[PDB]
Parts: sequence; C-alpha cells; structure tokens
Amino acid sequence: MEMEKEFEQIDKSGSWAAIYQDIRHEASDFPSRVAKLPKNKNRNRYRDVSPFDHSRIKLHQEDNDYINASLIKMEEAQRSYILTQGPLPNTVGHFWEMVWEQKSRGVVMLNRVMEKGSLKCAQYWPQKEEKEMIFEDTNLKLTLISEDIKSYYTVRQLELENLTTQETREILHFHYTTWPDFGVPESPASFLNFLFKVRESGSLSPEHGPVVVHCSAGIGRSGTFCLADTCLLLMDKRKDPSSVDIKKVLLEMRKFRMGLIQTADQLRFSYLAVIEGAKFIMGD
Repeated sequence: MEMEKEFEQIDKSGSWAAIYQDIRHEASDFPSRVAKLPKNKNRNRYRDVSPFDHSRIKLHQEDNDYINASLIKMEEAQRSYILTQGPLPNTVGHFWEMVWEQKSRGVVMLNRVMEKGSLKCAQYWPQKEEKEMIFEDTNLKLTLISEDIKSYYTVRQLELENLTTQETREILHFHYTTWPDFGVPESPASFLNFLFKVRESGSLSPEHGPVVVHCSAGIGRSGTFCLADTCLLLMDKRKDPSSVDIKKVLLEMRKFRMGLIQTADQLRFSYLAVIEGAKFIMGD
C-alpha cells in the first residue's frame, strides 16, 4: 500500500497512537545483561535505554569494554549505522575511542547540549581552534580545524590523533541545531536537506566505518534519521517503490536497538519525511 495513502488514511481517522502502540507490542526483546552490570551504572544516561548484548559495540580494551551503543546492520539496503547516547562526563573518552576503532568518518548530532534548561550531553568537542582537547583515559587528541554555521545546521572539520601511534584522521561533525525543545518540526524540509548533506560527504558510504549518530538517549531523533535514510535508499533500489513498508523497516531496525522512534508524533514525522523525500528520489 502506497504509504502516501496509508498516511492520509491514518491522519483522517486520527489513529497514530494506535499504530504506534502496535509497533511497541510487536517489537523484539533481547537480553541486555552487560548494560545492567553494577560496574556500568555510570556509563548509562537513562535506566530504561540499553544496548542488546547481541548487537552492542565493544571497546578494544581488556579492562571494561562497555559503551551504550548499538550496530544497526540493514542487509537489503546495504547500510550500517552506530546509534549511541549523548556522551556523559565519564564517557567522552570512550566515545572517541569507539569512533577511532570503528573507522567512522562522520558523527551526526541531533540535539543541543542544553535543552529545556537541562544538560542533554557533555561538551565533547572543542569550540576554539587554539584550545584542543586531550582524553587521558583513552590517549586521544581532538582539534577543531574549521566550522561552517548555517541557519539549520553546523558542519565542523575535526582532527583526531591516536597519541599512541601518532596517526591522525579527519572526522566530520554534522550538527542539526534546530529540532524544537518540544514536539517535532512542522516541515521535514530542513531535516531532509541535512540528511542529503551527510550523504554527500561520504560519511554513509561503504568505504568508511559506520556513521555514529546520537541525540540524548540515541533512540528517538536518532531513529528518525536512520529510518528515513534506509527507506529512501530502498525506494531507489527496488522495482516497485510503493512496496517499501516503513512499519516493517522500523521493526527490522528494532531487532538491533530497543525503542527507536519514541512517540506517535515521531512516527508521523518519519512518514512525512519519507513521502516528501521520495519526490527527489523517484525523479522529482
């Protein structure tokens, strides 16, 4: 069923809450035993958001390999994503260790550091060229190289140095700065423009490790970003684009990380973004 007709059907009948609760009921449940160990309590931002054991990212260290991060591997679309929480004061070095070890090219940030008067993640990158950051627990150095500030997003060039080997890599930071404190955007236009800028940079392509995407919990806005990207790519690839079923794609992604798409409003916004984005993919 053409999603655009499914959309008007749901909207006229006002059944978004009912659709979303069906997804919640059918979603996978897998163990997350490592996340719940006592030694990891200060590595988790939220008590009720944890990576599954089978898909969690492991840090390459013998001490404690735990980070709140998951590998979402989409087999038909041939795309992979790492979804993670906003870093905490005690995990900013782990975060950059993961970026290094997984060979990522890009970091996608979908929140501001402060929202609703409270801190939603640590200030984990440098704000001035001449004031670099050193993470002593993981032996990394991070420098701001350049910054391009636009009306709806900012893109930063960063240099990450492994101080143990003196190798360096360029990392691109894509920061969507205008998601509202409450609710979802009225139009998907600026979010879609942002997704296309990430794509054009190479950060989503198979010659690099998986992109790292986060918000505060790494499931809501972050789930919207990967769900829209994968659905538009599948509409590119298939003989029949109307066969792409966004509810089925979302349930496939929820095999790899719990809770993706946190509200019925985010589900509706994901439909809207895919519908409007297709009017570039299909030839408009």
